[PDB]
Formats: sequence, structure tokens, C-alpha cells
Amino acid sequence: VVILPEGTQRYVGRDAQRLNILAARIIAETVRTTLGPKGMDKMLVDSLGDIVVTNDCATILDKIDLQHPAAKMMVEVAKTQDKEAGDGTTTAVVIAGELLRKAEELLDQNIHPSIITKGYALAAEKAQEILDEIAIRVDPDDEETLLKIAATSITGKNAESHKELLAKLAVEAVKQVAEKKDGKYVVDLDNIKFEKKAGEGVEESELVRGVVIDKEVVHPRMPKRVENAKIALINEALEVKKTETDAKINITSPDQLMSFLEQEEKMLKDMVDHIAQTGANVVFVQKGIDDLAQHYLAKYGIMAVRRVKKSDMEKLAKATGAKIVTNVKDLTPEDLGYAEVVEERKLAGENMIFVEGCKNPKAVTILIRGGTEHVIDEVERALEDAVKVVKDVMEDGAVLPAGGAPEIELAIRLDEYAKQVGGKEALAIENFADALKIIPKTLAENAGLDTVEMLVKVISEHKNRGLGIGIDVFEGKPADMLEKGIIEPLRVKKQAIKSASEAAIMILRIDDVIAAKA
Amino acid sequence: VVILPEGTQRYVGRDAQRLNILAARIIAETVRTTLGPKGMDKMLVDSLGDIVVTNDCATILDKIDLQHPAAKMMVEVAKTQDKEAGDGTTTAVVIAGELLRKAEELLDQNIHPSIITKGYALAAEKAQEILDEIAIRVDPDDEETLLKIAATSITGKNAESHKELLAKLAVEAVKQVAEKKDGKYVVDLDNIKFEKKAGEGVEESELVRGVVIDKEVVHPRMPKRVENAKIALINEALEVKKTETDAKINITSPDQLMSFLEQEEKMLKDMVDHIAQTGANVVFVQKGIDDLAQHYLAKYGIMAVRRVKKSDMEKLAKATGAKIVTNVKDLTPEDLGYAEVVEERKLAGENMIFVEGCKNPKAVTILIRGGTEHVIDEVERALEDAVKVVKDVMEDGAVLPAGGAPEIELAIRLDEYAKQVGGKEALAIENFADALKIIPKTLAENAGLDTVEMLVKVISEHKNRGLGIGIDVFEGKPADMLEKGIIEPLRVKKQAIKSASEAAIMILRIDDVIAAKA
Amino acid sequence: VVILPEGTQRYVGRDAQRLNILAARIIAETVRTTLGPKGMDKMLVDSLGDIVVTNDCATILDKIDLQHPAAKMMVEVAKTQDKEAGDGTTTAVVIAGELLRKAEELLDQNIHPSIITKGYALAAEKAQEILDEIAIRVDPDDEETLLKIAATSITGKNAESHKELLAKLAVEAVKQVAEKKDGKYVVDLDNIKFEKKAGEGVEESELVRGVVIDKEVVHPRMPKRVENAKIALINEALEVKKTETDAKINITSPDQLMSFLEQEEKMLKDMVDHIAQTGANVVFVQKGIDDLAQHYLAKYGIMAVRRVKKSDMEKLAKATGAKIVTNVKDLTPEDLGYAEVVEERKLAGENMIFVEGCKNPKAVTILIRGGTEHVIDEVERALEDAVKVVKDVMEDGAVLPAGGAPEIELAIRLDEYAKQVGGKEALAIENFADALKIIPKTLAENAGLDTVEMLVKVISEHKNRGLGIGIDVFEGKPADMLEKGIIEPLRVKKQAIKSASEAAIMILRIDDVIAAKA
Ligand SMILES: Nc1ncnc2c1ncn2[C@@H]1O[C@H](COP(=O)(O)OP(=O)(O)NP(=O)(O)O)[C@@H](O)[C@H]1O
Ligand SMILES: Nc1ncnc2c1ncn2[C@@H]1O[C@H](COP(=O)(O)OP(=O)(O)NP(=O)(O)O)[C@@H](O)[C@H]1O
Ligand SMILES: Nc1ncnc2c1ncn2[C@@H]1O[C@H](COP(=O)(O)OP(=O)(O)NP(=O)(O)O)[C@@H](O)[C@H]1O
Ligand SMILES: [Mg+2]
Ligand SMILES: [Mg+2]
Ligand SMILES: [Mg+2]
Repeated sequence: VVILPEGTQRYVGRDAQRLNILAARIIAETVRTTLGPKGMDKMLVDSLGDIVVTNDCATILDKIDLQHPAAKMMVEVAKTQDKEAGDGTTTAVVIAGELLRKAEELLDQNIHPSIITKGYALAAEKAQEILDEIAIRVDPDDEETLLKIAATSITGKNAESHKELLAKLAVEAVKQVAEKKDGKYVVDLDNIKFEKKAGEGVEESELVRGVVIDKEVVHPRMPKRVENAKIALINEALEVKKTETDAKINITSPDQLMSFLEQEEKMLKDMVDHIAQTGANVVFVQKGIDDLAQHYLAKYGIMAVRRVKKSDMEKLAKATGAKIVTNVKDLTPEDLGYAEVVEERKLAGENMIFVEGCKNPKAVTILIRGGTEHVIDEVERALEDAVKVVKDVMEDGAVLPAGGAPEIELAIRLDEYAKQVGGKEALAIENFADALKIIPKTLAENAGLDTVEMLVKVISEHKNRGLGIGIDVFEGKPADMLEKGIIEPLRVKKQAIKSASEAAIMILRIDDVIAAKA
Repeated sequence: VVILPEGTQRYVGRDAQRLNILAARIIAETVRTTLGPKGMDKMLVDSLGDIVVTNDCATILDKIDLQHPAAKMMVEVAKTQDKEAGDGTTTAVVIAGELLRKAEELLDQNIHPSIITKGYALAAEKAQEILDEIAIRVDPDDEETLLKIAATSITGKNAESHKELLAKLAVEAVKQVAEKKDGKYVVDLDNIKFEKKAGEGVEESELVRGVVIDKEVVHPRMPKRVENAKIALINEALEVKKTETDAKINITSPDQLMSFLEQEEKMLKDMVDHIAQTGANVVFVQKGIDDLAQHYLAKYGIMAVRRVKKSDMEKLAKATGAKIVTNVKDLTPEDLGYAEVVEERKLAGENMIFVEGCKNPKAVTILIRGGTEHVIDEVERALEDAVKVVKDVMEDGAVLPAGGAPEIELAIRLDEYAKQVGGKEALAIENFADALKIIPKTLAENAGLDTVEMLVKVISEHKNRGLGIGIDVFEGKPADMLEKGIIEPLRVKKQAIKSASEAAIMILRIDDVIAAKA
Repeated sequence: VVILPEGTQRYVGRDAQRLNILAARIIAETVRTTLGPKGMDKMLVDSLGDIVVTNDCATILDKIDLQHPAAKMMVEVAKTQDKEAGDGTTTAVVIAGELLRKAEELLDQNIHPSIITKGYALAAEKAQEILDEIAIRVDPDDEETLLKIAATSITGKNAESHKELLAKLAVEAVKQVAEKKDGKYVVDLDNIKFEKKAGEGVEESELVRGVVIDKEVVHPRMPKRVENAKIALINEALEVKKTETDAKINITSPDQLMSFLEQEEKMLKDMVDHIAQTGANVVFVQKGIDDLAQHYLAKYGIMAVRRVKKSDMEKLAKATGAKIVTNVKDLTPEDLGYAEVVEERKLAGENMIFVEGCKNPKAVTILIRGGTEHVIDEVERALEDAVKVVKDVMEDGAVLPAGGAPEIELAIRLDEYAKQVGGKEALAIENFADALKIIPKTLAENAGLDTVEMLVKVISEHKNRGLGIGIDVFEGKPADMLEKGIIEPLRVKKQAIKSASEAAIMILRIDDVIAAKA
């Protein structure tokens, strides 16, 4: 009896489970090869022919056009991990897939999914308690640890050769814009701008304690450089203003043609004279600037830029100290900001404006250079992560060893926790624990090392030497990650397990898939 | 389990590396035949049937409709190299492709791409140190070296027959518009205009110390030639102005029909009278010029040109010393510029205006002639490179011998550097050094010389006589490029190695290619 | 000008070389994964849905539907290798592919193909002289070495589990049918029959010193088992004979209807009576046997089999000592053969005839058993190889160590030979030598070992300890293959290099490929 439209696909019971799990596993296997120091990159070409080259799991899954529903669900794991902690997007997806693979073994044994799910929930919740406890507490602004955090992040990506420079830029940027409420830091990454310009190489990238704007000085006669600049920030256009209410001039005599023309000329001139009277010698206008206004600005020796993006206006205010004024007439000297140097320079033959040497900038700019556009897009992505993990640590004065040390610590301990729980739930908890080993395993795998042996050695050494013991993919053997300065934010592991877990549990609870005809 | 949409193609591991490297190598092989004094040209015809004949690598790769993603990535190397240094766009692409070719040998040897990549990064960085060290520091404005620089880039092109003249024009143009701030020059290429008219031959090309504009004198009665011109630059249109605010005339008596008409006439006449009264005998207006105004301008014996391009207005300001005035009302004698001669002349039966004999022009024009439009376009491309390299040396102040000399030096030193690094990384540094040899090799190949023997002889002589030893494709033997005066800017090699190596490394880290169905 | 038909595709020079070499390398790369103890198998499915699962390179290349000509040429290397020596089909293909790869490096260096080809031919001729010299002369029938040769051949294939048994069977079979003319053995493999029957396991396979035939006793009343059998072999049908010349009985009286009828009965009965009178109790007839004849054979207590295959008749003759007679009338007791037992037995419910316990059989049978038809076929393939290499050693009393030891010995000596030759030819010889290393290389690769390291260690150990040092893919380290008993026939290496060198040189000579539209 026709219930569903023709074309509808339906999978139930083990079929639905097998399909969903295999799809999540394949997605995970697909990105696991990007994991770690020896992890490699992917080239993604969309339907329009646009090209993306990354190592970033979140970027990869967001780009490829996935069909299977379960595979789509995995994308959400990478996305949420990316928004919360920056790093660990590959880790969260890979663990989620392994979690599902280990669970099907129990499903094949006929253990009820509610049992597997209960076990996984207990293990995930226990894992958070363990992470909070083993986490190494540190000074939120300790520069050395911060640098280590950032450097660890910038490894296994094609800009690692400059990890020292890049890490240094990321840490300075975050600490500079970090807001200390009382004893805890808060960081708004919207205050750190990334400006990219192909040319030169990655080595030439730098941190500008101010703002770099992709704009030109509006008029040729205006100064191209201003030493101790007094910056004015106007968001209203420097043009003849018109009332909000409809209005029209009704002319009844010839002399009015000139009187109204002259009145508009005076209004334009007054605005500029007013700006000049504050002492400002540099002005950023968010809207346009009438030619007449430009001429007067130039006549006054004032450097002006029009059509400045709102977000840039805000960064300019935070960097220079100037206050954005809506109406030119409200502009006062107390509204002016400061910059050691404001100058129009060319990068790759393209004029740009630098606002540098600001006092205590609340907004900052990292100028990225590189031999090619693709290379520069990938450096920005590497910096986006570096900056997030540094932020993680400044807001959570906690870190963990890297190199799979944490997941090993969790596997050992969770396996012990399973024993105190007992029964079928214990089975699930042991599998959850075993699942966490894909990290060390894949780290070794991507490095071409014998995975079975590396595991035996690392777990054994870890049991003997403690928390910091992880895998050194370069030397191909266990090592103390803490001593090696190979660390990551506590938040990366915490969010990774939360997203991986709740998603695995959700997929494991599905025993019916009903898909309409596309 | 259908994960990716049908029609999606994917290549992984060795297959990915193999396909990406082959595509890049083929692009390099395609352009390497244009390299050097004996390099040949390409004829590119697009979908619409437009024809481009050139020796320029950037242009060639820009025009070709490339399909493969890796090939597309090779276009960026050429583009960045072009924006930053002008010359060496072919060199950068050829090195990139060879770098990849040498790397695949290590990949086939099973050496991890992470190691090859690190080795390549070490070599690239070391290469920059070496280049900075062997670079020959020169006088930023030394005419003789600047001339050798220009003449060197011009060789191997369609206009080489006239390299002497063309090198002279390029050098003179840059020197003239060059700005000294503090022992260091800065050059804005936008101040050098290229105007081209088919007719005569390339030999008739010249440098105009002012501006050449493709415009006519607006009114038949105006002077076609003005001696010691007093030039006025106005951007507002010479016409009845209207308020920004909506306005309309409400006529209530017949006398107003004439009074309002006479007021608009008076307004036009006043604008012209005001211009005349400043003493200006030549006026360039960015916008339009009303017929009545043209008439009064003609009555005053004032030559006028309308709808002048903004960039041209700016070049006129810089060359004549005139100040662009927005409103006629603000024009004054102090805004007027000077030109020994302003005249309308016909080139190949087409009217143009020459503003020549300017005092100390800050903007200049190279008038290009040629027996064909295609010839002239290519001569322009040759001049663009020449002006850029001349700029490189004035801004920087370092040159290098040419003829493959810098790359031989590099190969020789990187080989030793390899030895001090040792290990699998040294193997990669060695291959990187070997790759740099495609330059001398292709310089010889394009010349029809025996590549294997030329390389042996050049490398040997270079080890004996030093840095200046490179290949002489005319004499067909090693030679001191420095003695011959065959030099190139330091910036060319530095950028070429940076873009070539970062692109190669990036391509090398790809082990997964996923392309959607177009 | 249209010279070639539309649809025709052509590649010249570098392009032809690149395409041909790439196609041959890919093919080699496809089969190298089957090489050695850790090599795996392929499942081949044709268009008809027929399945072939094997490890045998010759079979793989034969069953796959190759398109590229260069790839098809590689098939011949495997086929010729297989026909002449049995084992080493993968080795030959893999070397040819590697040779072409190393050659392209020289082509890219602009070394003329005739020179590369010259060096390769010299290296290959030298290799044969080296193999003849280092070859270990052994006793043609030394069961000990023969057993090692067979066992070494069988490993690396499913059914290696039973290598001890299978090697034993292969050796006993060859030793038995071998004909010694004078210290020199000659073996005709057609004297060793392979009979396959699914059921039981590979372990139940056995050697029958006689013949097994897929046939039944023609008459139910005949004996199903005969102790000391006196075997008669007749190829003429036991039916009423007709003249070659057309003939027809012209009946003119009623009594002739019975007389001619009774005459044919008598002719038939006489044939049988004659067979019985010789003493024969077992009879194999190549053609048919009329029911009346069957009836009388049964009455006589004689077991008979009709429609016996010609090839089986020859095997029964050589095995039992019987002589095949054309006409029954020519049969004499001296023509009868002997078998300790001749019996019809059911295998997997199917009737078969066993002729076992023959005196000194010159034809023998290896009965293959296994739990699946596919297992059975792959076992037969393993036995075909095992039997061929045993044959190689008995005809050529010479062996070599395995584990890549031979190619390592050649690579070392050929590298020195190169220095003696010098010039560009030395470049090709050195490359030929280096190419031989893929054997040791992929042997290790398929084992998951670190290629670069294994090579360094084996070449080093080989230089210190000598000829027998190869790679022990099990212990994962260099070892003396001679001490380990891991050896191969001299003929394998000899033919491998001959076929691989001549093919490589042929492909390398191609600089123009012209293919018509199908
Ligand atoms: N020097 C190192 N040695 C060993 N392991 C390291 C090192 N640096 C980082 N790691 C580990 O490598 C993993 C990070 O790899 P990575 O490829 O960046 O993926 P991810 O962080 O999981 N996701 P994402 O960065 O968001 O794409 C973590 O498990 C780290 O602890
Ligand atoms: N007289 C000369 N003798 C020998 N080599 C020369 C000479 N003049 C130039 N070269 C070399 O030729 C190369 C420049 O060739 P060219 O065809 O202009 O390509 P490119 O500079 O690499 N790229 P592009 O200029 O951007 O099109 C450089 O490697 C020079 O060192
Ligand atoms: N125990 C062993 N240890 C190491 N190498 C071995 C061992 N046994 C055999 N070999 C080597 O493995 C190779 C044979 O592998 P195999 O997969 O049978 O391919 P092949 O003989 O080249 N061709 P085919 O005709 O398909 O069998 C030879 O180079 C042997 O010397
Ligand atoms: Mg990361
Ligand atoms: Mg050039
Ligand atoms: Mg074999």
C-alpha cells in the first residue's frame, strides 16, 4: 500500500546503522591524513573551478559537496570545534569516526544501542573530569607558554618553516588586543585584522600596531605621509546634505540660481574648515567625499580617505584612540586619534594606507606576504588558528601536552574507569577509551611509522613517565611533550570530545533513515 | 556508500602528486622556450578571435585558458613575480616546475614529502642569504648600470633591434619621475605614461618631457599651437551648474523666460571670463564644456580640451606644475602650470595633443611608434619590463650578473650547504640546488647549444673565475657577464626563488585532489 | 594538408617518450605490489563477469584489457619470461618499468636516446656475464636444493601455508619424468598432469605415480577396481568399421538382411574377443565403444573407458608402459601396460579413474584439492611455477640467492663497470644498475619496511659479507639468503634482464607514435 512517494529511500535497523557509520568513518578517514606534523594537504576544486589548498579540516569539509546525511553531520563537528577552540577540528572528526567504528563492533555483538550510548555518555563525561584535573594551569599571559601554544599550532602546514615568526606575531597581536577585566583575560578576535598581499615571501609578514587599509589617498595633492598624525574619524559623507523629509527648491528669481549654488558651496566648505579647525591632518570618511571637499582638504594639507569600510573605521578608533563622529559638526579635538605615522605605500604595485606606531592600540593588524595568492590564503588560515589557541589559553589559563599524550592519558584512565562501572556499559567505556587512540595512531601513521609498535611503546612509556609522554613523529618514538614545549590549549581537547561524543551518540541512536527524492 | 556527488573526480597519494607535478612541469616546459636572448614568441588567439603575440610569460599564462588546477597555480607565480619585479616571470615558473620534477625523484624514493619540503625550505632561505651576500651594490642612479639593466631585459624580445634607444627612454623616464626621500629613491610607475600609435617604425619612439593625450582641441577656432603655455587644469564641467538639492523654476511672468535664460548665459560667460583673467591660454577640463563656453574660450584665444581622463589630468598636474582646481571660481594664476609647447598634432592621421618641454616634470610620456598595432603592443610590454627593472635598481641598489650566473653560484653553494646539513634533508637541498640549473641549461637549449657540455664548462669556469661567470648564448661559451654588462636586478632572483619555492612546496604537500563536476 | 585520416592521434619526440614511459611505469607499478613474500593478489573480472584471483603477473597482464600500446608491450615481457623460466614475470616487468624511468632522467638531461640505449645494452650484456660467473653450480638432481627452489617459488601466494607439501610434490614429479641424456637432464612438462577437484583442502593434494582421468567406466557391470592391471590402449573406435571408399550393400534376397546384420555383430565381437585374448583386463579407447562391444567387455570382466583424450592416452602410455595401438587387430600382449591398481573413485561425488602404482612412470599426475574452485586454480598456478623452476635447475645446474641479492650484486659490479666505460654511456650504465634496485626496494616496500634504510643496510652488508646477502622481508633486515635456503634458478634472473632490457631499449627508441581511430 503506497505510503511513501516513489523514489524515497529507506534504511532501517542494522542497515541504517551500517550506512550511517560507514559514511562517518569514510569522512573521518578522508581528513585524518591531514593530522599532525607529518599530515598533508588537499586541493579542492569546486564546480565553478575555484581552487582551495589547505590542511584545515574545517575548511575542507565546508568546501567539498558531501551527499550522505551522516557525512554532513560530521561537518558540524568540525564547524563547532573551529568556532570554539580553533584547533582540533581534524581531531574531533577523526575521534567521532573511530567512536562509531568501535561502537558497531558492540552493535554487531547485539548489544543494545541504548547500552552503548549510556556507556559513551559516561565515558565522555568522565573524560571532561579527567581533562580538568590533568590540565596544566599557567599564567594566562605567560609569553613563553603562549609562544609554544602558537608554534605547536603552526606545524604540519606549509608555513611551518616560519612558525617562529608567525607564532611571535600571533602572540603579540592577541596580548596587545586582550582585555583584562580583573584577573581574567577576554579576547575579541575582531580586533585583530589580517591583510594579505602577494609578493615577497612569508618571512616578510609583520605585525603593525595600528591598521593597514586597502585604500588610497583620495586627492593627488594631499600628503602621502604624515608624522604625528591627528586622526579624525567621520562616518557621514562630506557632501551637500539633504533633509530626510522630501524637499525641493522653488526658484522665483534669477539671482537665486546663484545664491543656492553658493549656499551649497559654503556648506561644503564649512565642513572642511571645521575639520581643519580641530587640528586634524588625517581624516577617514566612511562614506564619500565630494570633489570640492577634497580640494579644500588638499588645500589645507589634510590627508583624506573616502568609502572606508565600517569594520576598518572601528579598528581605526581602537588603534588610534579617535572616536567615530557621525556629523562633521560634532567633531572636536578630543575626538582625534593618534598615530606615529600614516602613510600611503605600494605593495605589489598597489597603493595602501598604513596607520602605524599607535600608542596602546586596542586593534592591531598582521600584514601577510607570500610568493603567491594561495600561499597567502593558507598562511592566514594558519594564523587564524594560532590566534585562536593563544586566545584559548589567555581566557583559560590551562594547557595540555600534545602529540597524543592527552588521548593516551584518557585511554589509560577511562579503561580503568570502565572497571569500576562494570557490565555492558563497561564494554562501551572500554571501546570509547580504545577509540581515543586513533590520534596517536594516526600521528604515527601519517609519519610512516609502524603504528602497532609506536602504540605499544608510547602507552608503556606514558605509564612509566606520566602525562607528558606522547609521540614524537620526527624522531619516531615516545617523548616528553611538556619538555619539548609541544602543548595545546585545554579547550581543544574538551570541545573535541564533547562534539565527537554527542554526535556519535546521536548517530548511534538512529535506526531509521527516510530520504525523499531530490 | 555514496559520499561524493557523481561526476566528482578524486586522486590520492602518489597519483595526486604525479598528476599535479606533471601539469606544473608541462606549463613550465611550455614557457621555457621564451627564455633568454634566443627565446621565441607565442601567438595566443582567444575564443573571440583576439590575437596576442608576445614573449612575456605572465601575459602568456594570463591569456591561455588553463584547465588543470596545478597549472592554474603556476600562473600565480608568474603574476606575483611580475607585480613585484617585472622581469624573471619565465625564470620563476621554470624553476618552480624543475623544483617539482627533482622532488618527485625523492618521492619515488619514498622519502616523506615533509622531509623534501623542509629541505626545500632550508635551501630557499639559504638562497636568499646568498643572494643578499653576492649582490653587487651599486649607485641607485648610476646611469651606466641603469642602462645595462634596461638593455638586458630588452634583449630576447621583438624590439631588441632598438634596445639602445628603448633602454635610453626607459632609464630617462624613471630617473625623471624618481623621487629621492633620503639617499633612497621611490618610483611610482603611474607617473610614466605609455602612449602608442601605429605608424613609422619602432625607431621613431621617443620620450616626451610632459604628456601626450589622445584628444583634440574642442573648438575649430582655438589655437592649435601655444608657445609658452600657462596651463589650467579644471575637473568640473564648464556648463550651467545645478544645485544638488532638487530645484525648479516657477515662472509667473513672460519677462522671466528671457531673464532666466540670460542668467544661465552670464553664468557660463563668467566661468570663461574668470579663466581668461588668470592669464591661462590652455585649459584641460575633466568633464564637459558647453558650446557657449567653447565659443568664448575661442574668442579669448584660449586652447581647450574636454572630457580629459582623470589619470591624464593627474599626469598633467605633475608634469606642468599645475594644480587641479575643482571649481573654476577657485582657479588663480598660482594654479597655472607651464609647458614650452602645447600643440595638436596628427599621428597617422589622428589628432593628439602634445604637452612638451615642461620644466621639471614629475610625470612623463614615452610615445611608442611601430609599423603595426601588434608590434607596438609588444614594444609596450618590453618597455613595461625595462621601466620596472630600472625601478628595482633605483629603489634597491643591488644587481647581479645574468646568463645563469646567479643560479650557478647558488647551485654550487647550496650543494655544500647540503653537506653541512646532511641526512635525508640534504638530499632535498641537493635536488633544489640541481633544479636551479634549468636556467643556464635552457638559456643554452634555446640557443641550440649542447646543454650537457655547456653546463660542464660553465660550472667549471664559474668555480675558477667567480660569481660573474655565466653562459653567453651568442659566443656559445662561458663568459664574465659582469664584464659584458649583462646584469639584472637583485630583486628578480630573490622574488623568483621565493615564489617558485613556496609554490613548489605547497604543491608538494598535496596528496588529495577532489574536484567537483563543472 | 590532410595527410592522416581524421581521428588519428600522434605524439612525437619528448611527448611520445613521456607517454610511452609513463604507461609502462604505471603497468609495472600495478604489478610490483604482488612481488615477494609480502606481495598481495588481484581479483580480475572480465566483461562476461568471469573472475580470476591470482598473484601471477603473467596471468594478471594477460587477463586485463589494456589499451595503451606501451602497456601492451609490457605484457610480452611477462609472457616470454613465463614461457622460458616460469618465475620472475613480475621481476621482469618491474625492472623494465624502472629502467625506463631512470632513462627518462637522462632524456630530460638531453642525452641522446642512442647513447642511453647503447649504455643500457652494454650494461645488460655485462649483467649476463656477471650472472654466469656468480651463479652457484649445483647438482642437477640434488633433492635438497631442488626442494629449496620449489619452496622459494611457492611462498608469497595463498597456499604458501602448504609450501612444504606442494614443493615436495613438484620436485618428485619433475625428478620422475626427467630424462637424462648424459648428465644433462631434459624435462617435458607435458608429462606432468595437473588434475583439479574442489573438496577437502589444499593439504589433501597428492602425487599419483600414474594418471588420473576425469572419466567413468563405460558399462555398469564392469569391475570398478582391478589389482595388477594389464592395460590396453586403443585409439580406434570399437564399432563396425566402414571403408574409406564409398560403399553400399545391394540387397537382393531376404536372407541377406540377417547375414549382413550378423556379419557386423561378428566383426564387433571379434574385436572384443581379440582384446580379451591378449590378457588385457583394462582398456582405454580414444574414440567410442558400441553398446554391444561394451556388453562383451563386461562379460569378459574387462574394464573399459571410451572417448579418452589424446593427451591422456599419451600419458597412460608413458605411465603404464603400454603402447598405443591404432587397430584392435594389431594389439598383442607385449603392447599392454601395467598399473598396481586401476579404479574408479568418486571425488566430490564425481567419478574418476585412477591409474596408480605404475612401475617407473614417465608421465605423472598431481591431484589438486582445495575448498573452492578459485583456490584450486591458484594452487595449480603455483604448482606450474614450482614445476618450471625445478625444471630450470635440473636442465641448468645453477642457482642464485634470492631476496634481491642478485640485483644488488649486479648493481654494485655494474656501477664499477660504468667507471671503466666512462662518458655519457657511463651515465646510462650507472642508471641501469640503480634501476635493478627496485627488486630489493619493492620487496621491502611490500613488507612495509623503510625502503631507504633497508637499501642502505643491505648494500652495506652485501659489500661486507658477499653474494648471498639479500633482504629478509620477514625478519625485516639483511640476511644470507644462501644460509636461509632462499634461492632461485639462474635462468630466472638471466631471462628477466634479457626481456626487460630489450623491451626497455625498444620503447626508448620510439620518438613517434601514430595510432589510427578504432
Ligand atoms: N611537534 C609535534 N609532535 C607531535 N605531535 C604534534 C606536534 N605538534 C602538534 N601535534 C599533534 O598533532 C595534532 C594536531 O594536528 P592538526 O593536523 O593540526 O589537526 P587538528 O588540530 O586536530 N585540527 P585542525 O588544526 O583544526 O585542522 C594534535 O593531536 C597535536 O597534539
Ligand atoms: N646577453 C645575455 N646573455 C645570456 N643570458 C642573458 C642575456 N640577457 C639576458 N639573459 C638571461 O635570460 C633570462 C631572461 O630571459 P627572458 O626571456 O626575459 O625571461 P625572464 O626574465 O625569466 N621572464 P620575463 O622577462 O618576465 O618574461 C635571464 O635568466 C637572464 O639572465
Ligand atoms: N623468503 C624470501 N625472502 C625474501 N625475498 C624472497 C623470498 N622468497 C622469494 N623472494 C623474492 O621475491 C621475488 C619473487 O616474487 P614473486 O611475487 O613470486 O614475483 P616474480 O617471481 O618476480 N614473478 P611471478 O612469475 O609472478 O612469480 C624474487 O625477487 C625473490 O628473490
Ligand atoms: Mg592544528
Ligand atoms: Mg625579461
Ligand atoms: Mg613467484
